[PDB]
Amino acid sequence: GSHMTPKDDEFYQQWQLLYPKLILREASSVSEELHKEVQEAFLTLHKHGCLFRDLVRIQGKDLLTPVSRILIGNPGCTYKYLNTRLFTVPWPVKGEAEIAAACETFLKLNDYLQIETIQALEELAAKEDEVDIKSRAAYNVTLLNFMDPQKMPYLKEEPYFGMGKMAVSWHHDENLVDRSAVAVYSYSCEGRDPDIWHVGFKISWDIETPGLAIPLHQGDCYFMLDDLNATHQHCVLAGSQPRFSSTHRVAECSTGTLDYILQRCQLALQNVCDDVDNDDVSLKSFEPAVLKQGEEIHNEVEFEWLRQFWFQGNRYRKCTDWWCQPMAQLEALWKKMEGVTNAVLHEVKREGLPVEQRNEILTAILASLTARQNLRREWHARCQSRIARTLQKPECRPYWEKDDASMPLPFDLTDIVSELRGQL
Ligand SMILES: Cc1n[nH]c(C)c1-c1cc(Cl)c(Nc2ccccc2C(=O)NO)c(Cl)c1
Ligand SMILES: O=C(O)CNC(=O)C(=O)O
Repeated sequence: GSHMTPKDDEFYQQWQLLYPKLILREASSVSEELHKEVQEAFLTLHKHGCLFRDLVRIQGKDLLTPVSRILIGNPGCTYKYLNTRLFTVPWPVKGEAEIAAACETFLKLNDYLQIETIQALEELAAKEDEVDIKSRAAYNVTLLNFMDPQKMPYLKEEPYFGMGKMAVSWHHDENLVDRSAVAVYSYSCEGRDPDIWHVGFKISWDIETPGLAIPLHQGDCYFMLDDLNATHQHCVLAGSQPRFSSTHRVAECSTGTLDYILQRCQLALQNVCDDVDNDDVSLKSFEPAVLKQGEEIHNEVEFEWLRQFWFQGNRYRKCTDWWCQPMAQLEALWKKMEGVTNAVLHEVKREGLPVEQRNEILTAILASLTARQNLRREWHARCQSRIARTLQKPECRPYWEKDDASMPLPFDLTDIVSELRGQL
């Protein structure tokens, strides 16, 4: 197993024949105006401490990420990677001061890279509607990254091609719009040179075709066009210096915007008599499908939104308070839904209800309350791991003790979920 750099004579033809949807636009092709601003914006965001390592999860194991990142993008948009939902620090489009300046820079960078990507995708088609090109370049977020490699005690070796040290292992960028492009601005402060940063590429499934290691110098950009991200894997090979990147994506956010999740809560609350907001929650229907939907939405807001947000110790507050009202509002909507689950439970215990209507209700809601119990343990335990204790550390929220009648239901549902089974 081997790899090719610009030192190898075969590099230039292997690029053209086995990695042609990869494009490089070097520092020289980007205006000096933009370089200074974009690099000052990285240094700005680093100074204020806006970039954090994430307490991610992979195959059961709780792991801290080598690199430090922040997500910037459209207001209300999220990007999920490695079971962790990141929330946009918003950039200004259609309606704390140094930080708003940096976000606007990365919007300016976003606009530039978009025109470069559309252009590059035109040229790819000429070789091989025009709305498809537009939507596959319509970047809604950028994930900024940072790693000082001298503050890692030992870096993993690249295992298939001898590319040396890896900052990020071989992967695909998850959760992107199908065939969408990715644009990356890179900024560093025998085989491949160990002191220089490279992006590595290989074909999926394949360690026989030699991989490419693309040297990245101060302000070089690369572009993964079309189905590249799916057919190929990439890695980041570490240099000796620290290095930033801004990686612009079209995040598949069909169930990942503030608007989308508010609307889902609005949908669950259609089954609640809504004259007044108090603890007397009563429901319009107990038709199985309506109750199932309500309980599924309760989980969605709790686990995809509330617990994902508060697991990040309010690292967002530091740079922006955009998500503060939204998340208070989502919690209150979730709290009402606790009221709903309580009201459904009340109804199944009613002397008066035919067992036949009771059993049809349980089959509607049990998978949802099952899944609420398991994920509550997973999230609670994940907030309590020895690694998490070491610290703005991860808050388990919402959480409440049994001796607390502000909440209609208990956090531990084992009593409750177990009782509903023995019947059915
Ligand atoms: C998936 C996906 N979608 N979008 C993105 C940004 C990713 C993504 C992000 C990261 Cl940060 C990592 N890396 C690691 C993560 C945890 C621990 C170690 C490493 C590492 O690789 N050290 O060896 C990989 Cl592999 C993928
Ligand atoms: O070059 C980069 O830093 C971008 N690549 C990645 O997979 C990443 O976002 O970590």
